Amino acid sequence: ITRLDDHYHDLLTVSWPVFITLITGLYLVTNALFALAYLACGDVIENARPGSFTDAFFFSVQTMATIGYGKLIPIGPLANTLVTLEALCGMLGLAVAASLIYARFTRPTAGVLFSSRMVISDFEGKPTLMMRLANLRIEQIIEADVHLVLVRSEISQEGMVFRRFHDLTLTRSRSPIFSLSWTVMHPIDHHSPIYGETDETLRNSHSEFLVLFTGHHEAFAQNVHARHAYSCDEIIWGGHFVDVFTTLPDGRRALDLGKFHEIAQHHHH
Amino acid sequence: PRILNSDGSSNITRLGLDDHYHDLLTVSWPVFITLITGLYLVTNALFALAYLACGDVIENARPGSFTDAFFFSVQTMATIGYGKLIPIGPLANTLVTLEALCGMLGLAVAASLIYARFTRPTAGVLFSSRMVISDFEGKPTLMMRLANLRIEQIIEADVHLVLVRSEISQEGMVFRRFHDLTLTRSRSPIFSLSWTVMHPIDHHSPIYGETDETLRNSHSEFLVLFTGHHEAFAQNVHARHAYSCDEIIWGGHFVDVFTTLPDGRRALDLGKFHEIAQHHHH
Amino acid sequence: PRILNSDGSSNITRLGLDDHYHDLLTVSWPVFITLITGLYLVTNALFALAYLACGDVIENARPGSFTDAFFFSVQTMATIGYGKLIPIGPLANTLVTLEALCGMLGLAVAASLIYARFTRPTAGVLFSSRMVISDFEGKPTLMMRLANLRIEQIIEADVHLVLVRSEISQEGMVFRRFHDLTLTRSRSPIFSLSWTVMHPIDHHSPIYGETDETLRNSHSEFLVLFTGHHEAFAQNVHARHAYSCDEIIWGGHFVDVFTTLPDGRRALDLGKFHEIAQHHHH
Amino acid sequence: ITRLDDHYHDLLTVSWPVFITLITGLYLVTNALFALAYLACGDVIENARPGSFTDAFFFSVQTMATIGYGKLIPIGPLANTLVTLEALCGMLGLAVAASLIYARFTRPTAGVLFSSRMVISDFEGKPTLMMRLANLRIEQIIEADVHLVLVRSEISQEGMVFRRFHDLTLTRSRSPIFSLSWTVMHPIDHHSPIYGETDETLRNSHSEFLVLFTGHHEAFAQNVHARHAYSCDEIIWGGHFVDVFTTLPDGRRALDLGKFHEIAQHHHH
Ligand SMILES: [Ca+2]
Ligand SMILES: [Cl-]
Ligand SMILES: [Cl-]
Ligand SMILES: [Cl-]
Ligand SMILES: [Cl-]
Ligand SMILES: [Cl-]
Ligand SMILES: [Cl-]
Ligand SMILES: [K+]
Ligand SMILES: [K+]
Repeated sequence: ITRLDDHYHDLLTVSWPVFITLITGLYLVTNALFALAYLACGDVIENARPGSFTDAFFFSVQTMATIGYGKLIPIGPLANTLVTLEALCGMLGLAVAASLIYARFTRPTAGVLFSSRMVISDFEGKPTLMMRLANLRIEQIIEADVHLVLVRSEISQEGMVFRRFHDLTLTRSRSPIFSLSWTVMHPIDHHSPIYGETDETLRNSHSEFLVLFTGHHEAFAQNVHARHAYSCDEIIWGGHFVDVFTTLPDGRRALDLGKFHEIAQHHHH
Repeated sequence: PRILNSDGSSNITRLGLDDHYHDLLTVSWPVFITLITGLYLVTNALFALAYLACGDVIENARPGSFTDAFFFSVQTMATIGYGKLIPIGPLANTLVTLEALCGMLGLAVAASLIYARFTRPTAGVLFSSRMVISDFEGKPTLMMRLANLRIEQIIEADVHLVLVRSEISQEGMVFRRFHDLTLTRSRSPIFSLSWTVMHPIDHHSPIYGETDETLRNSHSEFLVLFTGHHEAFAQNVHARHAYSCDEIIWGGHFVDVFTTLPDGRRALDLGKFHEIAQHHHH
Repeated sequence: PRILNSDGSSNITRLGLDDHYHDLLTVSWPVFITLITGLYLVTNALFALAYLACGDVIENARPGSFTDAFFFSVQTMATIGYGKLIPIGPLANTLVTLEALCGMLGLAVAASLIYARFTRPTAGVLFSSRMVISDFEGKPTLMMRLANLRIEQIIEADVHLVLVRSEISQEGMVFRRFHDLTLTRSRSPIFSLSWTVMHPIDHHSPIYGETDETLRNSHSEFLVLFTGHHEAFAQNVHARHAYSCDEIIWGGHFVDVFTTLPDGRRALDLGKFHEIAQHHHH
Repeated sequence: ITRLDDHYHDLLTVSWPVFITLITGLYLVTNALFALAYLACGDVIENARPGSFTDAFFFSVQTMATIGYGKLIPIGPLANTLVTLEALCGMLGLAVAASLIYARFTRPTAGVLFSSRMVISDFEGKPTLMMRLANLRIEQIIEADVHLVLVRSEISQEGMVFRRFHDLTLTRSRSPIFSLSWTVMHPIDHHSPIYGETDETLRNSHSEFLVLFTGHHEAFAQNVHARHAYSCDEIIWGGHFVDVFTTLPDGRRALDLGKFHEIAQHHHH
């Protein structure tokens, strides 16, 4: 929604193919511009068909890349001035292009799967709100933290209606090494802000649930971040996640992420 | 009279080559580029002269010409090496060698600076020009607000609100001490619009019982640090601001920050962002 | 039988272009270089061929020669541009253009990978091959030790020791649960030699009352994460290790790790580092 | 002391002048080597005095830097092979040199002054162990943490004598913005491990005190780290630091770091 262009860094987020196309285009265009500049000055390039855009272009190219074959060369003090300018550009351009590439290499995704739903069901004798996460890569994430946050609408003494945030208590919230799957659980005890709440009351308060995940990925040697929001619709009351850890034919332990979004539910005549 | 300036920096006076580094880091792009270009012309000027102190060691060059020895240099340092101009003396060939190293060094350094500048984005966080004290949940509460000036979100954001005032110890020493103020909420999971940060003034507050007058006499200021992970830049940002006593409106309340556009949509009117309601007495 | 391998990685089987990236990051220097060289020869091979599909668009080149069109390419892509060999067709001149872009891209990428590899040093931390349980301050205490393998120090170091075992819930579900074990000390300000990490088995311990036998039956493993700031590299490092029940010596004690050299000096004998004393009964 | 070479990264720590000298030397030597290689093959460089080291060197130089004037050129398939090799080296060499420079730029010092001494003296009615720190740069350090840690020798029930670490409680240990001077204080209360200790007892236990400092420097946009150790000798019992904050002629507030290591002490006939 509205608040009251060069700084467009789509450059960092777009796909590689697209990124290479933009770099490539910006590189053709900049040579197009220099070629024109040279033509503006006349025939200041030796050995170039007069007035020819082609030869002026490839001349630019060999100047900017610094290939400098030496068949085409500049003659004006005008040409040598542009050459000097074009040399700086090729240098800054490389320097920038490498900047953008190195960066793009270091804003990696978390590779983290969130279950499509939450459940509320008994664990250790209390109703418990749960969801789960999976590491989609072989590399491990170390010092993983997760937060499960309720956002709902509440009323102050002064009568003002506002969105309140509650960081829900988790049986475990820091995993020091996260490699496979992690079931995140919030025991709904007397202290829980959802204690006594039902699907209907959660609807009324416009309740939502955010999960936020952080950790240091060994795959990138840099911290990663992932989050997901759940609406009330997406809580299965009485659901239990299906085990994703299973034993193989041999007796090898296996993780089967195909079961990951599956939830068992009791059905009554 | 101000110990911290609004932007959080110190107002005190400090008694007690490497400057142009942290300098290429902080100036604007136009200036950064200009300086770089400058350092590049100058460097070439120098070598050109170094070739002219050698006499005529550039074949195909007009003798004593700066122009020609300067375009030689450029062509050498950039490594374009067309071939018309070319070194003759072992003297010229040694300069070429050195000049080649400088351009290679020059590139690396310039690439460093460019990348570094790319990795220090501003937080783009707005601070309300004032704080207010007024009731929240039946308690007087010190508040200030923050807004995100970009469309991308800052996540895992937190804020610290700190009192700084002068106090007198039992030993009769006067000194400034920091108090971290407990907030009703000091974290924002997704900071995308506006955020009213709040310090209930309860029994535990260091400003419990305090008035405009008593804050003034202790030289009380309020310092705020904000930090978070900017998704726009995939990196951490931080922002700071400070307020003096003057900038607390006792009794005021921040105004609804939203507007209605002709079609019926809702927009954040950051024009209202610093607006404060007060009761006016008959 | 092992859920975690010694090096802390998972032993489970997983069901459910971009590989050669995280790959140039992890291989050894020799191999990294070889691959890079390879990708560089190959790339040049390709362009050379692309020039030969054009016929003879390289002046001064022996017709149909790969050798010559290959050294053309090299000279173009590296931007050496001597001038003997040179493009003739607009076809040749377009390839040159493209080839120039690749070398520039190729450099940037190769510089990225090199820098990235420079910024992922190993922690150089050694883990003792076993844990022991024995008395510290009159309490049975689970211990393991760590050593720094480099002369530079790791500062602001901390360690986490975690139990993983199988448990049965009230609802009769079996599941593996992590317990973070409280340590007598989980931080080391300057980690420079050796460090015995310790978990007193007190009333609060999840292994209070546990025996070799009961740990075995719950499939108990112990997982350790270490982290710190390596001064050698001015960056953060981390290290992990895991132990099974087998690797607890009940009753053992780590042995003094130091030695005496002929002159009388003292040296850390990392040869003793994994040694464990036990009482042997008559 | 002893434990039981290429990986020598002095490259990162040495002074710039020294660093540039090593880069420069490594660059001369590598060209020296290529020049020899070319000579090994005979006269495979056109336009080079036969057997001449000079011409073979500058040829190498123009190849490795990729200046390629084109007077000197290769002729063998041998020369063109070395050229191909030398091109790769210049590329890797630049790539490495830029790596080392960028890194060196990002391992900045904290610029933090530690007082040369500690004091123990009354603050708010308790004896208090103190020392102080100063930011030596105009830029601020944000989220500064300090730790004050006692290391002394102690005896276990089992009789074993070992170094114990105590992280001392500070009146303030996190400063959210650190710009000038910070007096770090540990109240010696009933809970302090130095409660009841004297200079003599601290000597006996071989007590030392570490200060460790961390924060994010705005000057570098990267975290910095500094530490200092104090022996017993360096505690002035009864000392009070001299105020470094002062008023100027005008009434401007000033910080005078010249007073920074000064401690007031009472003297008795
Ligand atoms: Ca070149
Ligand atoms: Cl709130
Ligand atoms: Cl902005
Ligand atoms: Cl909070
Ligand atoms: Cl190592
Ligand atoms: Cl600890
Ligand atoms: Cl200990
Ligand atoms: K040439
Ligand atoms: K050239």
